Amino acid sequence: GRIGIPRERLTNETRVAATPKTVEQLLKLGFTVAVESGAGQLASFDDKAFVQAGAEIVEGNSVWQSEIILKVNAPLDDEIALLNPGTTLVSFIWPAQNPELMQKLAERNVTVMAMDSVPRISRAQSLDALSSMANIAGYRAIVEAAHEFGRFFTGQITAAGKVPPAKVMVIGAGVAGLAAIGAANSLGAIVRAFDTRPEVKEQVQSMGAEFLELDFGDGYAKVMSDAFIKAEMELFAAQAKEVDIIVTTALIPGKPAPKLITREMVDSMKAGSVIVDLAAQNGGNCEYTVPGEIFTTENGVKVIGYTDLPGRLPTQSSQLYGTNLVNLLKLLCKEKDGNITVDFDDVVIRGVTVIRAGEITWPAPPIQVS
Amino acid sequence: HGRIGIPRERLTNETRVAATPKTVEQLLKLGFTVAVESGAGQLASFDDKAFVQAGAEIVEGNSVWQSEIILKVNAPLDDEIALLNPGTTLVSFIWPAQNPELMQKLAERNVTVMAMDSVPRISRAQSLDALSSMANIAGYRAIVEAAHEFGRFFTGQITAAGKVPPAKVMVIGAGVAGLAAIGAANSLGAIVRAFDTRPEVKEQVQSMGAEFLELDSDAFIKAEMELFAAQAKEVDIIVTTALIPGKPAPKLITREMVDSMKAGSVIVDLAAQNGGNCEYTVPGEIFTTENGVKVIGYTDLPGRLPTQSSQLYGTNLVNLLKLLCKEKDGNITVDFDDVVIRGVTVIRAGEITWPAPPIQ
Ligand SMILES: NC(=O)c1ccc[n+]([C@@H]2O[C@H](COP(=O)([O-])OP(=O)(O)OC[C@H]3O[C@@H](n4cnc5c(N)ncnc54)[C@H](O)[C@@H]3O)[C@@H](O)[C@H]2O)c1
Repeated sequence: GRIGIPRERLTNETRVAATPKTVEQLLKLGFTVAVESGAGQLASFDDKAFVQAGAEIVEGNSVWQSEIILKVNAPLDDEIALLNPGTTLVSFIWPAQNPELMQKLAERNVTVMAMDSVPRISRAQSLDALSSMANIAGYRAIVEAAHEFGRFFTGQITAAGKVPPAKVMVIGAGVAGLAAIGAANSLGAIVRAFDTRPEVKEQVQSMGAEFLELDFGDGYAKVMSDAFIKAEMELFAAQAKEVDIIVTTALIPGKPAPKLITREMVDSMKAGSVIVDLAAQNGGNCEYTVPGEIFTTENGVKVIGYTDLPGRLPTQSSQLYGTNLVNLLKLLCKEKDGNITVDFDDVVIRGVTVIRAGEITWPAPPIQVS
Repeated sequence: HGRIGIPRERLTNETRVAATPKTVEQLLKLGFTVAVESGAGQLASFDDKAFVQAGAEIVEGNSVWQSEIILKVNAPLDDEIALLNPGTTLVSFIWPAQNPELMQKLAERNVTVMAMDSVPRISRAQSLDALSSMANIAGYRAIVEAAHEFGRFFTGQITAAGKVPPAKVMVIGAGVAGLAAIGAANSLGAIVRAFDTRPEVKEQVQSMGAEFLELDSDAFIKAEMELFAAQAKEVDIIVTTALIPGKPAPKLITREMVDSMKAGSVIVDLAAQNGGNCEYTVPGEIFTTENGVKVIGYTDLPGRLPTQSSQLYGTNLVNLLKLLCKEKDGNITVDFDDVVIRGVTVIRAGEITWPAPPIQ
């Protein structure tokens, strides 16, 4: 039962699928581990920290000669040839958005587990890589906003005068948004949050933020109605005028991101304001967003549209993601003997297994339990 | 007469301005008018528009120099000194001890110069003390830079994928900048430790929830180095601020201490402009050690928080002018019986009045 951890080859990727701490965990599961030399370097894990944990260091493509491969990103074209039949690959895959990739992997006679396809159910939280990464992205967004902001986040009284706190608006109070709210509140900002779902109001309020209400037959139809989208954009246009920081997190995989902050709203903001657009990978929630870059408007607003926020917390992201993969493996390897049993009676194994022994098993059916 | 000019700064990479729209409002309340050179506030995020809304006039050329008072951040350059008209009062950083030539050229202009670096450090002068204002910004920004460069959470957190511990931060020197760094680090949720040679700061440090570290001349030096060497193995972030007793910065953190730290640690060295407290520091840069520690040696931390630095510095200048202008009629009066004014006045109508007589 050999687990191989390759170096991530997607350009600019700093994360690794295992850390020294998760390797000790994979050994308790009955596996051995080979890590490719240099794989943890950008996440601050050198070869000898892996050796200290109990892994073997290997060079070249020797790492691909293992029963299981743990990666962050999907194998590139030139890495797919290196998968041997009967190998089990665990990575992000995003099957719905990549039929070309799913074809290439199936002709390799491998089993594939997509970390993006973990069922969003309670018992799967400890394996939920999308949530791990979003929590990191939301914290990091505020670090990125503080770095570009030219004023204090924190209110204080100095001998040279009383400094007000920064005002922060967070749009979307899913996982990334809540993490941004938490970080901004920790820095002493006045934080406001909008989310279309009213159920999240007590979460937001407990983390110290104001839940923004709109002016203004089922819920779905209301949030899609012209009236709601008008009230929502007016809310944002008005907040834009008085806040210093906006974090946007409205992202659904595979769909272009809704433009909730227009050129005109950003144009009305105080100079030196910052917008961190966490939907930049799908085009961004802000019309000024240039994915991969910081764009500064003519009125002096910095629109941050980096799409690799977890990769800018690479040590943390590798540790949490790696822990997600460990927790998946605990499920796969119940008796702790280095043997993967891919059991489709377990709903989470079923949800994540998108290829099995050459046969595409994605998509999983709706979960329905007796 | 009663006109204050706010020039655009000329020093390479200077992002600050000596007034904001807010301080402009206050300067008009003291009976002055205000001319701001176009673009002066741009890098600090103060548009010409905001100055005009505050009641300033925007001027183009050396027009700004045709004012009775000039407020700047940095000392005037040669080609600037020649535009100063006799009887003008210049207020800026000057650093007379390091710049005897500049002092002479300003004197020949028959001007009055108040050096914001020469504010006496007595309590009633704190509202004018530009050095504290900037040290406070630098301590905050140091932590902002550390969090930006650091690859782990500062903030302790319980997640579904594990309980993450908080970063451990050691601050060396708990003066104005170290205290600001302590505060910023606390705000981010870190475990903070601090050392100062002055035991009187102990109670301030402890009241911020930080650990004041204790020891175990030259016996003092080595026990201090020994504490730092032990802490360097346990902590993730070091912010180091020990600077200007009247001297190059003491090397408190050696190459061997940095080589000992966990990979991905950050050192922010705020004493970099005097050669730094850290042996790996490269002034004006980040240097990454072979073992993965980022040693931040920026010497312009205040310029990296330009809006805040301009606002506090500019308020410092308003507070100096409230001293010099008690009647609020746009009129400077220099009173040498007031030791704060005696200290800050380095030239008075063409005569060099620095150094001021000794004080306590
Ligand atoms: N009157 C007031 O209320 C007031 C307020 C602020 C500052 N000040 C004055 O201005 C002066 C300088 O300001 P500052 O307090 O920021 O100090 P500073 O910038 O000159 O130095 C930073 C701190 O590091 C310390 N230090 C020196 N060598 C050290 C070593 N080897 N290890 C650890 N720490 C070391 C100092 O004790 C100092 O506290 C002080 O002397 C103070 O009296 C006065």
